Amino acid sequence: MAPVQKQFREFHDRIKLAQYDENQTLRDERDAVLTAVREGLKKVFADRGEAAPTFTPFNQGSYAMNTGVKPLEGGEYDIDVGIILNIAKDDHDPVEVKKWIRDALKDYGNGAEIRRSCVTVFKPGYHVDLAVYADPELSGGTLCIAKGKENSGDEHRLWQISDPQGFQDRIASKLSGDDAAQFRRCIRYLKRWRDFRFSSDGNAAPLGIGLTAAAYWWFQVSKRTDPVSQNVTYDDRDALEQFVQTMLDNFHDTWDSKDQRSYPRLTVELPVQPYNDVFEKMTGMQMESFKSKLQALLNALKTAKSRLELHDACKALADHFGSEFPVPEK
Ligand SMILES: Nc1ccn([C@@H]2O[C@H](COP(=O)(O)OP(=O)(O)OP(=O)(O)O)[C@@H](O)[C@H]2O)c(=O)n1
Ligand SMILES: Nc1ccn([C@@H]2O[C@H](COP(=O)(O)OP(=O)(O)OP(=O)(O)O)[C@@H](O)[C@H]2O)c(=O)n1
Ligand SMILES: [Mg+2]
Ligand SMILES: [Mg+2]
Repeated sequence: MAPVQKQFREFHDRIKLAQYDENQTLRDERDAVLTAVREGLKKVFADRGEAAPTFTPFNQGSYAMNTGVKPLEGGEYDIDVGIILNIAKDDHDPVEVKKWIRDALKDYGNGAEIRRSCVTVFKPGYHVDLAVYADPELSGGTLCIAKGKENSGDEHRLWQISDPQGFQDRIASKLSGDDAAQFRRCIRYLKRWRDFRFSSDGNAAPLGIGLTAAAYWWFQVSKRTDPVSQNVTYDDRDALEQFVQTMLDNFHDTWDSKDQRSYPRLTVELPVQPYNDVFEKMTGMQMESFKSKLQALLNALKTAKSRLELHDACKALADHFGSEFPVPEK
């Protein structure tokens, strides 16, 4: 392996988090929550003199897709799980259904919170986000997620067509073998970049989902095959330079009539239902700051290439990737 490739592979080793299938801890913490949901629904529904609805859980998010990273000191693990309740969506309000889940987890961990798109339960060092779905068998074949907050109007409480497994398939299937490894490594690099240079639980923070979907559209492998030996070498720095430049190229200056100015906006559609712009909640100013840091990271990746000293090349990247990017002495 070439010098800088070695440093990127070490970085990847430091930031990577084992996926559900390879991580006893995540499964046990996930299962602790799923049990406290089953236990809690018995109490809730018996209280109401009915039988508890049942549910099928399924792994979701980066922990299901092998694109998870370790948080920086003071951050939390983000344990994503779907639950398919044995109900017909047309018999029930979506927020009422998320209320069941909230009520069931009342006393567990550090309390539960109905978010727009999940119920989140808190533990020291991690949160589980429960995406709550109706039975497609009882709901007309489509899998629909419970959207809405308690404090949200009729228009904003809906059952929306969802395809998390379709998304997981799309991320798993785009490439194979060492090509798909480089894709996953590069998604992780940008998640640590997000964590280092952006604010946690700030919309300003370009979501993992968005960088994942950007990679789906625009990631390109960077490798070389030796003409004579057929030996293959990967260039994660070059893969990241092409990918970041492509993202930057896809921003469009978008007039805002309210502010009487333009903001650069990057649109990234989910490639499965509901095909929404995953970055649609980011403001114009948050989009402006996103583009500027994306550009400074591009400028770093190019500078890294032309440095004579491994030390200076690695320092330029660590300015963007944080203190776990290895910097050898000069
Ligand atoms: N706007 C969104 C947000 C989330 N999801 C779905 O919910 C999952 C969990 O979302 P999130 O935890 O935000 O993303 P991850 O892909 O897990 O990324 P990260 O590692 O940064 O948490 C996504 O993978 C996706 O299947 C979605 O469809 N649309
Ligand atoms: N289709 C989706 C959308 C979101 N999520 C979960 O919810 C989170 C993203 O929520 P988001 O829609 O970005 O929240 P807001 O609309 O900002 O909601 P609120 O104002 O309640 O915070 C992710 O971590 C993921 O676990 C999901 O599982 N599936
Ligand atoms: Mg996640
Ligand atoms: Mg989450």
